[PDB]
Amino acid sequence: ADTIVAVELDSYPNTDIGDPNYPHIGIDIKSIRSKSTARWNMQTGKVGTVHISYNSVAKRLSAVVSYSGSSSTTVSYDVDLNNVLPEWVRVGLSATTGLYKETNTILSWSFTSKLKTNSENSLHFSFHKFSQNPKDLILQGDAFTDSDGNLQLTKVSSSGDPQGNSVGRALFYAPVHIWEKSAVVASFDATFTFLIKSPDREPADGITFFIANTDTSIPSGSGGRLLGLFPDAN
Amino acid sequence: ADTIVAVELDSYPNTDIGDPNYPHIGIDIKSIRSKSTARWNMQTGKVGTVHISYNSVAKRLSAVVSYSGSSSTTVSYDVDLNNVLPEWVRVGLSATTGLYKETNTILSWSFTSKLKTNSENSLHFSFHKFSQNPKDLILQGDAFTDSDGNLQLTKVSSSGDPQGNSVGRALFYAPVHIWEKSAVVASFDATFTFLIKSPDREPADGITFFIANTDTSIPSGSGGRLLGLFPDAN
Ligand SMILES: OC[C@H]1O[C@H](Oc2c[nH]c3ccc(Br)c(Cl)c23)[C@@H](O)[C@@H](O)[C@@H]1O
Ligand SMILES: OC[C@H]1O[C@H](Oc2c[nH]c3ccc(Br)c(Cl)c23)[C@@H](O)[C@@H](O)[C@@H]1O
Ligand SMILES: [Ca+2]
Ligand SMILES: [Ca+2]
Ligand SMILES: [Mn+2]
Ligand SMILES: [Mn+2]
Repeated sequence: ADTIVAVELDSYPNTDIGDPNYPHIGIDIKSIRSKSTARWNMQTGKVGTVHISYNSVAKRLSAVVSYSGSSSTTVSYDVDLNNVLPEWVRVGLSATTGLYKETNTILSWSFTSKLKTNSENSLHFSFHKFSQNPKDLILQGDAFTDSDGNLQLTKVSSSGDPQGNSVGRALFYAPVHIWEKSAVVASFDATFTFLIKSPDREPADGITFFIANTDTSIPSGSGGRLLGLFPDAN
Repeated sequence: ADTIVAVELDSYPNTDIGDPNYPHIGIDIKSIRSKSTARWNMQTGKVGTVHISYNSVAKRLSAVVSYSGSSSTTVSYDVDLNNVLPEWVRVGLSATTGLYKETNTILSWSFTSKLKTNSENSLHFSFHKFSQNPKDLILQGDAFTDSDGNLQLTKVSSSGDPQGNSVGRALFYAPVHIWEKSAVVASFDATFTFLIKSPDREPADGITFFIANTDTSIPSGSGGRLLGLFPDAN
């Protein structure tokens, strides 16, 4: 199986796999059962921004979600990611719909990763517009770029309606080196902005930012509640 | 008095104010009595690098010191810096000597600060060479730039010998805005490289990176063990 570290913006409460009974943000370490959650005050039709950071001295993964002029939600978890992840990884975003649905529109995505050895290596990307044929992104499943230059992670109809039972992802083309033998310290920071809309009072299922093995693929069975990240709910 | 947050590279153990009995790195929050220390494997005559980071969601200040090919030392402390510090600050480096002494040579210094509001603001500087008349630095006390483009925080003789009972600092000219009312998240990262040499088996006293009120000045009495940061040892 893949090795997965994610931050979930989870809009649909699946109590049976341990979601709290409200939309929330989560830190996912090699499971869909979030190590740490916080109440997400979901605003449909409103553009949101998520920021994520981590470094290897502090060993705390953190995320904050907000909407313009509105309050913020934060989530943190103490974890040494270089004991969890392999040295080389790819970074990406995922989303799903299920029985219920929502547009999973990414308007922009940026990412910075640094590696210092005791003897600096660096990668940075930002997309504020996605191109119609994004050579620097590996698009998986249902994911596509639209005419407005937005990245849609899940299916929508020509008229704009989201569809159910969809899974999509986008990975940055280049692998990222997150730890080394002579390494002193590593860190990363990521930002995206997103637009989720639904014709459902209980929109579903959510969006993640994730880091994984370089050859990561959409696992069979990973639909709806599993956010296109895990083959099961263990 | 000033409001002070620092990371100390402390070479001289003053047990009476709570130093451990070995060189160490420390997180100083509004006292010289470090909230968190770690054993510093001091290497005199060897160039070292220190990296420091923090963000306001994670609320963990961290630092790591190393020398080329040699092992690392890390220190961390959970602290919400925006409850400790004022909104506007200046950043700087300090050093001292006392009865014992050491060169306190800074070879390079860099700093990045970010502020995001829910509606990004940014500052970055790096010096890999300091100029002979550094208009972008506020030099305090004994601090000067030499002909090699290094920043010497404390007195040295023309022949290169460090002198005792010296205090010096360098602040970045521009104030930094670290928190706001509508702010979502703030972070900073700082790096310097340093060269400490001594004709003493017990070199003294150390170097800090620090953040403080914008009108910060060398406090009277702040010499030797107080690292040019605090008027007393409380
Ligand atoms: O999109 C929302 C959810 O729809 C599905 O689970 C269901 C939620 N309500 C239901 C009601 C009936 C049945 Br049948 C099913 Cl599987 C479900 C599944 O696809 C879940 O993974 C997903 O989280
Ligand atoms: O530079 C080392 C130290 O020298 C001084 O403290 C002393 C260390 N050894 C001593 C021995 C004698 C006397 Br007198 C004094 Cl004050 C001291 C003081 O200046 C200290 O602040 C400083 O840490
Ligand atoms: Ca869910
Ligand atoms: Ca000391
Ligand atoms: Mn969840
Ligand atoms: Mn100390």
